[PDB]
Amino acid sequence: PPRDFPIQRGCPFAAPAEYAALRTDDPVARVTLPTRREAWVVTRYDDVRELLSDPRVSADIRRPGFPALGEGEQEAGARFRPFIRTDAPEHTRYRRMLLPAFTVRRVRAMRPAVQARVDEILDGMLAAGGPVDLVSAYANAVSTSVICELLGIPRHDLEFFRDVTRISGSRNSTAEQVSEALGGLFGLLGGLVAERREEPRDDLISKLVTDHLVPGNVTTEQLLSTLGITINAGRETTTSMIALSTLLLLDRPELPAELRKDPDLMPAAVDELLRVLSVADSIPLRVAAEDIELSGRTVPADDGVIALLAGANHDPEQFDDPERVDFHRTDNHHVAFGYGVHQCVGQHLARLELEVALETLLRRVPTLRLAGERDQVVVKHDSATFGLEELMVTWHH
Ligand code: HEM
Repeated sequence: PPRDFPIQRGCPFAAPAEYAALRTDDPVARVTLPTRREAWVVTRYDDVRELLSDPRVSADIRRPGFPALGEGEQEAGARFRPFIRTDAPEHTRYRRMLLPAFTVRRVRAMRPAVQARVDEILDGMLAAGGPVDLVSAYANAVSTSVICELLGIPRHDLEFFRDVTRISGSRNSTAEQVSEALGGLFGLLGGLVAERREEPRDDLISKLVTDHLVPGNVTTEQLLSTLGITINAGRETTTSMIALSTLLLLDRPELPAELRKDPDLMPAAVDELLRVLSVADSIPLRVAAEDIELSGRTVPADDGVIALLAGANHDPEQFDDPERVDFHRTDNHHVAFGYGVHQCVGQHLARLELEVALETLLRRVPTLRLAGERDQVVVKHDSATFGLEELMVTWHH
């Protein structure tokens, strides 16, 4: 019988053991999604790049072969799906709209603003003390806070409002109250959107409002939709990397020891931590417009395929000793942010966010240790991007 795709990984810090077999044996294996439908899954680095790189592959959720892992997920085509699940002139229309907002030069500038926000998060968290959940306390704190800097949301006036709404917005509580929260988040944005319309600053909203909304390229509804979309793409995952990356540093003290000895590696370490952890893994799902050949096998057309970044980012044909977190890796051409047209737009921020968030903690909370018992750590079992759900830490007062 075709194997059920989603595999619970035993080791948090690495790809599921099944993958190695998949690379060597089944490069293009057939699996059964939780919806009991079938799809193909690619585990090889070189194949993942050709597969995502190929223009014979589409990200349309409308295709009935789409590999949705959710029951009504595929029924997004009948409805209006987000732009990240489209291809053609549609996909490029929004993605290419917000690229100038995310360039390296733009991100290099927020380096001081991003630092200050992170330090503030540390002060309060440091002042209060007590064992606290890093995932809630820090990882998310930075994530949410950094998006405000990019988005243009006022910090003090808001942030608190905003921090909570996102949390409520996604979760398993108050089925009726979600409407209330999304209304808050959306109401907040609308005001900013409208406000920037008059006398706008250097934010994504400003860039979008005065570059596309004002000349009529996007309807106000449209601008709002994407703004919300990028928040989802950049929140759950970024916080997941900080919390998960942080456990690895705690589990192996040999590693942060290196960072302290050489603080220059930090940017390099952020990249290695991305490939070794490979939090996204199953995120990019695509369908074959016409048959595509990879390795020995070929996937028929109109069939759903999933590119496993975790399988790719651990492939030894690319990474010598891929299971060793070597901060000195000679060749880190990882795909943690995907490959191709749909490659992450926030990679630069995620990196600056990750570097600033991780460094500042090692420096500011050196004493930091894990308050909860190890082996008691809880890894999300219901997520798109693998991550921890609770982490408890303390430090010397
Ligand atoms: C934890 C660090 C991150 C990782 C590992 C990551 C990973 C990815 C991956 C694998 C994709 C492609 C999914 C697909 O095939 O459709 C993607 C897309 C995207 N990411 Fe991220 N991401 C991260 C952080 C962020 C941040 C901080 C932002 C900004 C809020 C962001 C914004 C986006 C957007 C807008 C897309 C859609 C690109 C498109 O298809 O046009 N990401 N990301």
